[PDB]
Amino acid sequence: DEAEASKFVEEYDRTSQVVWNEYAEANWNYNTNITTETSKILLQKNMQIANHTLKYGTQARKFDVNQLQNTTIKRIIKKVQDLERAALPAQELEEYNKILLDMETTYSVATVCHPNGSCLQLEPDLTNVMATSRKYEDLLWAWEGWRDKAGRAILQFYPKYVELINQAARLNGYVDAGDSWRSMYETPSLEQDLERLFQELQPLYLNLHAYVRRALHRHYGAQHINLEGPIPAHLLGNMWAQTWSNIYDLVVPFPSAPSMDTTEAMLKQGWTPRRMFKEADDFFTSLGLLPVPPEFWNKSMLEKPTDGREVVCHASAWDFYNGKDFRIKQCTTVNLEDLVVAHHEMGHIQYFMQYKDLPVALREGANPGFHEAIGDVLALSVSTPKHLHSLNLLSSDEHDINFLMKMALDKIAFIPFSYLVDQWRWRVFDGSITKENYNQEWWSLRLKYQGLCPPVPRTQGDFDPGAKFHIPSSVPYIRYFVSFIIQFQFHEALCQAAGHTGPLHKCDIYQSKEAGQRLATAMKLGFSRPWPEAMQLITGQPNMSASAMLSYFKPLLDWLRTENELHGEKLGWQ
Ligand SMILES: *[C@@H]1O[C@H](CO)[C@@H](O[C@@H]2O[C@H](CO)[C@@H](O[C@@H]3O[C@H](CO)[C@@H](O)[C@H](O)[C@@H]3O)[C@H](O)[C@H]2NC(C)=O)[C@H](O)[C@H]1NC(C)=O
Ligand SMILES: *[C@@H]1O[C@H](CO)[C@@H](O)[C@H](O)[C@H]1NC(C)=O
Ligand SMILES: C=C(C[SeH])C(=O)N1CCC[C@H]1C(=O)O
Ligand SMILES: [Cl-]
Ligand SMILES: [Cl-]
Ligand SMILES: [Zn+2]
Repeated sequence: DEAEASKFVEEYDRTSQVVWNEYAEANWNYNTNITTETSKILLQKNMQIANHTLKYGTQARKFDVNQLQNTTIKRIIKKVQDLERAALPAQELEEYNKILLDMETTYSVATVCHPNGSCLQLEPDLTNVMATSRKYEDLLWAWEGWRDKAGRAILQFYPKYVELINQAARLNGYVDAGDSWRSMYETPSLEQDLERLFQELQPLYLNLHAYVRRALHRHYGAQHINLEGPIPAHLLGNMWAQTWSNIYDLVVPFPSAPSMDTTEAMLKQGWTPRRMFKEADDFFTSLGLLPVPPEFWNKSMLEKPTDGREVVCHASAWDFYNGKDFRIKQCTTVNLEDLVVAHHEMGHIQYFMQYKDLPVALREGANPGFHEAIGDVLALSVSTPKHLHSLNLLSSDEHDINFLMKMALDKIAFIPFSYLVDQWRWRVFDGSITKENYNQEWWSLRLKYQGLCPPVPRTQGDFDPGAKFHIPSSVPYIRYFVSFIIQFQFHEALCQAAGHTGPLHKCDIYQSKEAGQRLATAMKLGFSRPWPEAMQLITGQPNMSASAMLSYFKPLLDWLRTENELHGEKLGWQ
């Protein structure tokens, strides 16, 4: 009966703690030291963790969730009925694990070598190149090189990963893996919800896109930039053209109101990775949110190790399910871009900390977008000129439009990219897209949503999606599209809670205890209630809505329209 359901839930949570704890360490030992031994150990703890998942998932399914009074118990047991990969037969489960690990190693150890010299790693050698070069051919070298090395080598692994994860999903009662992922939002209208949100941010993006294309035309020359066509994917200052802030100089609305070189200022002033995470820590405490435990500074990996040992460089935050041990792993570089990433990751840690008293089953984000948005909200305030000037990294209507542009190159530009990744991935999981149409359909979406074309035509053998961490790493990506919309909603709520008046882009919530209180009450819920309840606690209303973001950039939209009009731009790509 009911009494048996809660004994079960209590038994699940305590054994899950221990086992999830042993898994995370082994996972961490591999991530921060990629070698054969750590892999072998990670592969072994995988069987263990699966042995545990099966035992408890099998039991959970013997419960009729319908007969259960307590909703909290209802929801845990229902979640425990999802075995994930552990639904797989033992041989396929061991193959599946091997595939993932092989895909992750492949991605993380890949290099792009000059004919007779330097071999370059994605972080930060290729990343730096993408950000800083303005020579069409060097950009192309790195763009194509990364795709030829990480992309192509992921291709051999992907169709079978796809086969196995779909089988896992069908074995857990889903139609395919994407359906399973989407299910994490508990929102049957998810797809239409996101599509409507995407349509709302269009005038803003089409206008950004056209303005940026006009500037690229001006720097790279008419022969390379068609003013009525897609932008070559390699000129946006970022390996994936996902954020465009690194070409700010080429696009600056008013060079007449020049801005400081932040990276100069950071390096010159003895900024360090440690100091960047310490300032993020300080920002969270200014709000009366939790500080990171001493142990965090002992255990984290906040910069690229010097050992000559391979690591997964891509930033991640780690909950050890201890209530005590929390870590970040980042190959942090000293620039403004990674300052923002350090806040993003610190929002993860803060979320682990707020909900650490919940049962581990419910130790997760209200939805995955919420988990991604926390740190970004604070970073919206960090990124203000008034906050940046106080960090000694910066020094007036002109400056205001420059700021919004800077922010727009980061935030608006990512909207179609974050929409596209899982539009392609869902259509792969459900069979619309086969290993023969992988790359072509990836670029039909790059064109449709982002207005990009590949600068080099793609050939059979290319698997460009394999060149983005999340594909080989099998981490869903819609979470980030949801993150970008909602964080603006959170920022607007927190700003009004903090008493601030007038144009929303001028808000800085540093030290606002009222804002900290809203986020905290929301984060403590973990995954115990459906997300609209947290949405409500923060914003006073239950929906996702693009309105705050439209409102944040409204002055920029006006300026972009005027400006694209007078140059006679033709928005979009025919
Ligand atoms: C269904 O079962 C759950 C889980 O056993 C019940 O939720 C739990 O309810 C207790 C008592 O309301 C909560 O404790 C409270 O929270 C804090 C910290 O523990 C404390 O300071 C308060 O004074 C109070 O004791 C507990 O947090 C809560 N647990 C969870 C995971 O939500 C729930 O009440 C049951 N529902 C019904 C309708 O009986
Ligand atoms: C890398 O792995 C080896 C052997 O598996 C281990 O002894 C060593 O501690 C690891 N290196 C670092 C820096 O942790
Ligand atoms: C910060 C992370 C690691 Se959780 C990340 O991967 N981000 C942050 C936003 C989307 C994105 C990306 O790399 O593309
Ligand atoms: Cl690409
Ligand atoms: Cl997600
Ligand atoms: Zn994140």
